[PDB]
Amino acid sequence: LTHALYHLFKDFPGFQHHRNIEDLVERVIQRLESMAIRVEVDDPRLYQVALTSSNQDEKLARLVSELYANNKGSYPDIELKEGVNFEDQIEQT
Amino acid sequence: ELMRLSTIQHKLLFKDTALYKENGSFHFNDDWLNTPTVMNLATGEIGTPEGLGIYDTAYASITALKGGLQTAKILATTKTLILG
Amino acid sequence: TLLVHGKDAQGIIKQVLSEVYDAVTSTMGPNGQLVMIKNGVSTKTTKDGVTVARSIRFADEAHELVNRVITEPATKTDEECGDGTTTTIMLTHALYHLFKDFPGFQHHRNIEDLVERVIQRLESMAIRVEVDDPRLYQVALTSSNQDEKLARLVSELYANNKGSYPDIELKEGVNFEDQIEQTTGRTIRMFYANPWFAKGHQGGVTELTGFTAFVIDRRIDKEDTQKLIDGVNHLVKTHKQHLALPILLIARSFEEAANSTLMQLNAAHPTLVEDGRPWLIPLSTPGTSELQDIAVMLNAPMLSDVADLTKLDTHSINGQHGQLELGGNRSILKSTTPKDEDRIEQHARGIEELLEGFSLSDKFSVRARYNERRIRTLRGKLITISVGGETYSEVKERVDRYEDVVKAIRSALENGILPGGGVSLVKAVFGTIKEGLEDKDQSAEFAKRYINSGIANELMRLSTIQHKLLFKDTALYKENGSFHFNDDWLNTPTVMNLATGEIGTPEGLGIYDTAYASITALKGGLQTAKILATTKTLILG
Amino acid sequence: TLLVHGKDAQGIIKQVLSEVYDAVTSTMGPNGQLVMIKNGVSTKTTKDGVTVARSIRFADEAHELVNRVITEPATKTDEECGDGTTTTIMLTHALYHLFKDFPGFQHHRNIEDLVERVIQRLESMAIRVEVDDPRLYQVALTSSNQDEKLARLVSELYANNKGSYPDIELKEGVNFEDQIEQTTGRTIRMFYANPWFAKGHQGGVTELTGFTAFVIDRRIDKEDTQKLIDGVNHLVKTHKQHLALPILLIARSFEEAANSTLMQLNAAHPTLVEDGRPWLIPLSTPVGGAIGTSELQDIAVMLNAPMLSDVADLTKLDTHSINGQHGQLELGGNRSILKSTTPKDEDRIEQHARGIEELLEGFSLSDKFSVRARYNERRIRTLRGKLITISVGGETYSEVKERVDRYEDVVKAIRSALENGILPGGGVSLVKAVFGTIKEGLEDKDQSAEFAKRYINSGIANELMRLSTIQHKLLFKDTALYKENGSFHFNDDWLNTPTVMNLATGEIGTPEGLGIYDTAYASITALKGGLQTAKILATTKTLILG
Amino acid sequence: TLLVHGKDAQGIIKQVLSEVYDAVTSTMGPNGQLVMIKNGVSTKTTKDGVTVARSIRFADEAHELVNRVITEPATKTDEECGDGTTTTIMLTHALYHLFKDFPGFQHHRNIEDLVERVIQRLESMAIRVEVDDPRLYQVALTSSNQDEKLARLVSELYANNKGSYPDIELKEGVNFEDQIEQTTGRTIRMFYANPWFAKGHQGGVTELTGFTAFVIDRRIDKEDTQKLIDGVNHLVKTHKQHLALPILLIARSFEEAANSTLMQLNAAHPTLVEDGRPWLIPLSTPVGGAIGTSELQDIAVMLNAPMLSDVADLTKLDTHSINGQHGQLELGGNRSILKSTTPKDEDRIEQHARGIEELLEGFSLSDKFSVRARYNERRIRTLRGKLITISVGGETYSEVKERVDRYEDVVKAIRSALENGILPGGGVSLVKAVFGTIKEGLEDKDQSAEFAKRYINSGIANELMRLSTIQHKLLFKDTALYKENGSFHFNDDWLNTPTVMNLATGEIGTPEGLGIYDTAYASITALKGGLQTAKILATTKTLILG
Repeated sequence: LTHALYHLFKDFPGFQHHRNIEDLVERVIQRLESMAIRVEVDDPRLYQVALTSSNQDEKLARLVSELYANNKGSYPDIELKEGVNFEDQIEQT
Repeated sequence: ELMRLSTIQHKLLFKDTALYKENGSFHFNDDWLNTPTVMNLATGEIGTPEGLGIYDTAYASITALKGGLQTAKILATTKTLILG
Repeated sequence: TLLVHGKDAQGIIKQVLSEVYDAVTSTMGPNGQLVMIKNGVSTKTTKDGVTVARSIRFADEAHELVNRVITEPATKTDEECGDGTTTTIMLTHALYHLFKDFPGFQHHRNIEDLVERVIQRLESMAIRVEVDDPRLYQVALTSSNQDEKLARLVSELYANNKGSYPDIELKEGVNFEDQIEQTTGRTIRMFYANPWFAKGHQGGVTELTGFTAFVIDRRIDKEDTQKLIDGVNHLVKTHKQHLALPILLIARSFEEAANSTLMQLNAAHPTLVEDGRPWLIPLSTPGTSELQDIAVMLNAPMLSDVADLTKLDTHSINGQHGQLELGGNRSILKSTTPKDEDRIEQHARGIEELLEGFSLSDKFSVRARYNERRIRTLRGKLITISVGGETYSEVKERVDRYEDVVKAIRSALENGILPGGGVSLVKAVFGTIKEGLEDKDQSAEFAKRYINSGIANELMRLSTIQHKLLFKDTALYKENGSFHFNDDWLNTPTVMNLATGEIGTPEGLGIYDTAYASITALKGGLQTAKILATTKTLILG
Repeated sequence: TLLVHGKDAQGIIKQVLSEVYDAVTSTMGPNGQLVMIKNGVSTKTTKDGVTVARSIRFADEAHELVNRVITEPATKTDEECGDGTTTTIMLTHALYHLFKDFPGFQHHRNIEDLVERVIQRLESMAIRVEVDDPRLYQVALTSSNQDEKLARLVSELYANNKGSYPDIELKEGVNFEDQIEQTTGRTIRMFYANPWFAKGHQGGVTELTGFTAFVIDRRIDKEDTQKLIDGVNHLVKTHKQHLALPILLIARSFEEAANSTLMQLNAAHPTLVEDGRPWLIPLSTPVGGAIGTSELQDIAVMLNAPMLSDVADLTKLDTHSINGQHGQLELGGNRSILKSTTPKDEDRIEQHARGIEELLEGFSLSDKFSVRARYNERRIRTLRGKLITISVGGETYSEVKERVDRYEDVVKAIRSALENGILPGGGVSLVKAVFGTIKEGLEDKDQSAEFAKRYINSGIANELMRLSTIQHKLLFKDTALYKENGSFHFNDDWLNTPTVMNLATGEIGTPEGLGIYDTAYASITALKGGLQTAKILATTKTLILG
Repeated sequence: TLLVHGKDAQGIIKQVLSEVYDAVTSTMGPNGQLVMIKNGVSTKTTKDGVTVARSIRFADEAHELVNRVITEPATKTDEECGDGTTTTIMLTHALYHLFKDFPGFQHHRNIEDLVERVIQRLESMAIRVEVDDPRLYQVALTSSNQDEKLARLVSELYANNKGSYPDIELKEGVNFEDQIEQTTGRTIRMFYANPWFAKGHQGGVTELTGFTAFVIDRRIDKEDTQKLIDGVNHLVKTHKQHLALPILLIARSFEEAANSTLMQLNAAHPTLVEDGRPWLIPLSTPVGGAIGTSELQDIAVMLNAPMLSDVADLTKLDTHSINGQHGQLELGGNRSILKSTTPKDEDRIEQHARGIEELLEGFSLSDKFSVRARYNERRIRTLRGKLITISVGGETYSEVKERVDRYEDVVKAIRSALENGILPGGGVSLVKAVFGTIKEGLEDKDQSAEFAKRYINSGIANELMRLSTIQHKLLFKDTALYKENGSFHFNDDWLNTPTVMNLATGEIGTPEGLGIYDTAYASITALKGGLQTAKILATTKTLILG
């Protein structure tokens, strides 16, 4: 965006144009801040983000999403350790 | 000119694919704002980001525009470099 | 020799087009700079767009090869109209950047199509000015470099002669004041084949009060020498009773082999010689239908072959008793009887009826304009102005300034008038965008091709270029960084008279351009831009 | 001078071929670029493959030496057909890389034999179009650079004259509109043996209104000098009463020994000379062979001349054999032109034309596509052909002469279309030929054992399939065929129903459906000539500059 | 420093890959050239692919930057297996040219999937050789550079010990002849957690004649520090009577937080210290996963140690659970070695070994070739393996150490032959795998539609066939296979009965007939690693030197 907006300033030179650019871009920023979806803990959209980030893992995206969803009221801090078994083991405290 | 700049990211992501296939370059309209068009690179399908599942973090995209604006303005308005 | 291919050829093209642009554009406006051209051991200092363009040279063969494509089509080929050379180079540069900005064959077929629709609007927007209309003075004032005396005189010459279009010639006079010579006579394109056939046998001005003309079509050489001997002796022997001397043999071209034969044929019959005057004169013309006009004026029959002179009769042969003035440069008719003027006017109406039944696009073509040139020859008066001044150099410069005024006013009445100051192109672009977008039938297609692409918006920015160069560094571009057009400005445009120093409408102030010049600039600018954009290879061998 | 041997010669050859390839191929396609050629103190800007190829020069002698081998055979020698120069240079480049990839004399003899079988498939695949068939319009439209007016007019001229094949000449007109002049006149392949026998004694265009022709078969040299003296003086003395001057001695060839004898024979009888015109004219015809014998028989029938085997047969003649015509003939250094033909003569010509037609009616279907049938059709067309002179017009001088050239391209295209044939355009006919030849050899179980070892297992067959694609690629890259993936690939199904793109309209379909065609002779000769030049370049190891 | 972007980056990568290819490939074949390497003030002259690869250097930083990506993955990281470095560079160069020839992300995702299916065929094709099978001699003969004496001796050592897999060490001898020392002793995968716990407190080789081992499963860190203090002090106080020092705490991993605690616990009881030897030693094993759990069970059975899940289980113990051995053990930083095993202990080990064997007896034929069965076999071999020390001799000093290396190559080859597998050598197995995969996909009528579109019609399938030939070409060029024509070409029949040449003898036959074999693990890993490095090089566009 730096590269993009740098060309916009060189394309409309002079101080009078600059104050117009800066004001319009500022109003765009106020739209993105309004368009933003502040997602809640219970909301099932987290699964879609989890499914994308885990390289299409059906098992992992379900478990981590449930860990957040079940604890409705407290934001869980997660630590990871190299286990021993084939299966995973969870220790909630 | 500002409308042309917003396209830059969508261009770099989905150039050399089946969105820019019918003509020389893909162009947005009034209808595409209600139901956007992308491409899932893993699967190979065309749809809406809401449908397919492509999302970004809001704070990252917002701060990119704010920080991009300030650094752009400085570079545009600099006329002197002191190396001493 | 070397062969240039790829990014390098497109690199050369861009550089040459840039340098030509800068040199030619700086000439325009109130801060119009001056160009200093070397010729031999002298110095010519001017601000004439054409003269600058004609004289730009480059050292490199590659650079010069390109230079002959951007200047020379509007420089060497453009001999009939000098004006609109600055404008063509200007639009070429503009439209070149438009083609580079939207690459690929699919965009190009869209650009070429929209620009073609803009051309159709300008051809419609043209105001067909009348002879009596006072607007001609405003056009005369602008073209004469703000001359109050000259613009008044030339405007009056056309205004006073309401009904006939005056042909104006210029000669270098002797006095300080100007002298006008008005004559009610027609000018013909025929002239002597050889100086021997004139009065005094040395290319003089032969005046006649009777003749019998014959118009041949073919170019005459050594092959037609026998056909002339058979032809001439047939009329002199058989049809001498109904024959007024001299016999005028009008044709396309007379070669020296044929001219020498016709000299001896004059000597063959010495009885018909009156006061030195030869009774047979060959006459050449520099376009088949121009000889048809020549035939109608002098009651002459049209003949395809030279051998057709034998098979003739009293019905075909018609000897006139008017008044003609033959010349080495041109021939001049004077005395035309009411019987002859009926034949000329009827023939003129026949050409006019052909122009009435053509399309609007073909009215601005070479076909229609040549047919109008036919009419004006068939119905025109001759005026000879002898231009004067204080020195020798001041006279010949004033001669050129008169010639620019004549060329401007002729083309003003002929072709049309459009609002000057880079306004007619802005109105045409903004008009065509709005028309296509507002028309709900094709609005779906129009938006996809031009509007959503950004072609429509980029084309609006181009039309502004001329208005910018004319009125930058002035009180229009004072309020903000740059002046921007709106919806309201199309109805009532805004310019500045540089002579006075006032703001108003081109209609109010009086700034106009010739329509044919501005239209040809856009047509020729589009073609040359497209070629330059699409060239990838230069061959120097 | 210098002598280049080894890896450097092959180094230069590769570079020059590369540069010429790039310049000439960039001309092709919808994104067809433009070449800006310098000539004197002017600039010619064009996209014509032949004009680009003719004008490429190099500074180094070694580079220029090679340049005359790749361009000049399809440039300087190719005078009859202008089209198929971009095709030849393209195929040369492709096949050169095929010879380099499979080196050694054993592979080379296998490449040459497979390409030879592809050539045999193209000649089989050729569609012989008829005069009435509307496909000619599509050929006319493509060759005219998408002209709606010109393609309609020229296609009508051939279609309206159903029975006679029109010969079209072009002249620079005067008006804005075009003007057509139709004349019932024939073109003959006879021409002057020596310039002396013409009007003005310097190879001029002699016009005649009466003659007495005699057709000899033999090639005439120093051995027949005595037979001519006995022959000519027999007719001039005995049979002068029933003889219209001049006497035309039509033959195969007149050598300079015989021509000098007949010059003196004209001087022997000065009484029969009228206005400079020699009363005896020898006339040669470029034919050769016993196929070529029957063209003189056509010449004999047109002018009511007797067919004579020997020169000594001129002595034994009579009023029944000798027939002096009183029509109109125009002799020329390039060709002779007949004009005035009486109704009595046209009965003899049409009867002789029917005799050739009846021979074609009683042959097999396979032999109708042969050289024998097509030559016999060329005989008919000469015997029933009309002269048309079109005077092309326009707005300026330059627009006229450019339109003249655009007319000439359309005439050349339609002539060769009816003459030779039609193939599906868009680089499709070569793909169908290769993919056909490989499938035929592999499927044929008799020679499948040998065919697999030579072509299939080697990878020659597979590499040859990739080369046929080259033309189709250059035309339809950067368009909606190459959109779904990185590159378009042909399959088994596409051979039955091919896929192209009409660049004017913007639609996808079959060449048969849309209407894109090429002349068969151009595409066939390009493959033949491209193969030969490729072989030479690949096999050159030495350059001598002295 | 400089930044390289665009066509220059791909320009450098192409050049460095070319030079490394030329330098390493020239080593292979009967006309196998020799490389002369400078080291200090001496000269090493060799035809060893790995040693050539490790030693190639460049002057420019950009060049050396690229050079570390092509060599170093199969050079510095590959410490366990030296063989298959020439092969990996070879395939990298081949597969790089494939990725350049079919550019674009859609083609690339297809190439990667096809090569993946070739890999699956090679893993299926592998012949699992048995100990008694005479084929091992052919493998030994090829790996020893045609040594008749050595290949006989090493093959006999494995063949005579039918039941136990011998571990072989090598030492520089004194005599001209070799001397063999056979010992009934086991090698264990346990080693020191910290160097402090060894003899001399600096990671020495501690020899013992009595111990009491305890096997823990968990990975030990700062969390288990309290559990160790409670555990160790419980046994030292309560169960001291039936305890032979030292106490060995075998586990998965000991972190530095736990090691420092156990150092202080040794200092807590100074009465139990004998001649410097610490009475408590933590011992780690590199396993991981639930497959890896059962290796500690083998460790437990060998030393009569109880299996413990938690560290806190050390408290709840008794005379029935605690068992102190009085054998002989040799602890080490690399590995531990058992020696003295009483007849009572060998009964327990053999009974446990039979339990693993019985599990393998009751599985399907397909699962016998899996990772599960082969790991369970690796368990048995550790539980029943004997130590052999060969002292290699010769005429000089240099001839001995060279013969030591030649022995080590033969041992590595025979170990991996029995372990992983055997494939037909001479670049035959790759050609069989590719031609197999294409034929299987094309012949299978279900997916034939998709398979033809992606691979066959594209020309990927055919281009991949040409690559597999590369190894066979380098080996048997300039010989009587490539004699009849310019180049040898494979067919359908040659897949059933392949054709090579024995370079020692000079005869033509099948690899099965003549006796040319390769280790399966080396050939598979070369294809896997060659594909990954090839992809990276083809898709790199930028070099940062700062």
